Amino acid sequence: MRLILLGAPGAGKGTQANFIKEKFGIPQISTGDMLRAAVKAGTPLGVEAKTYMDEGKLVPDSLIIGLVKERLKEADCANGYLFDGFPRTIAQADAMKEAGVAIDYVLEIDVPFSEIIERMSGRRTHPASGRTYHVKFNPPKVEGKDDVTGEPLVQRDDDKEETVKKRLDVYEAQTKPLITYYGDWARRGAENGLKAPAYRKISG
Repeated sequence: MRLILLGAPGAGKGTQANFIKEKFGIPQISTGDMLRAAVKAGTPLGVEAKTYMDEGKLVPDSLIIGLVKERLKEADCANGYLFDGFPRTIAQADAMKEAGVAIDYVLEIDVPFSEIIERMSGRRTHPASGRTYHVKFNPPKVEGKDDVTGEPLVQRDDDKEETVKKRLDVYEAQTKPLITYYGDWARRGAENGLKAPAYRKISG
């Protein structure tokens, strides 16, 4: 199993990642973890990456991909691997191809945006007790009040409908080019000696 896993924020990718990695005994690979491990281990690419990070600068694609190639050489990738939230751009996708990183499937977690927005933004809590409510699925008996105490209910700023929608929009514009990139390649055939990954919407 050699996988890219794509999922919108709030779509529950983290737990699905965990399910998939457990089932095939393949490691979850993300750029954050790769950078930190490489930096901590004083690897040559890690020291180089740190020169950018110390300065609040973008670590360049050339370097991330270099960390990827070393990462995939490790023992734990012998049965395969799961990219979580990488690639993010078509140039990264294309760098991975040109670097010879094999990918069998692009799996896109399938959970409609309206369900995500609905799920998160209707949430309310009573902070003193931790009691939760949902404006739709578990409404308080009196709007904006805790059933037990009568005290005010709150909504997290991160959960506000338009904050959530803005996160999905960004994800969407990041992800669509990646799906197109891989779909077009799969219709063209093998490149750099690699087959395009097969696209699956998994719901799943």
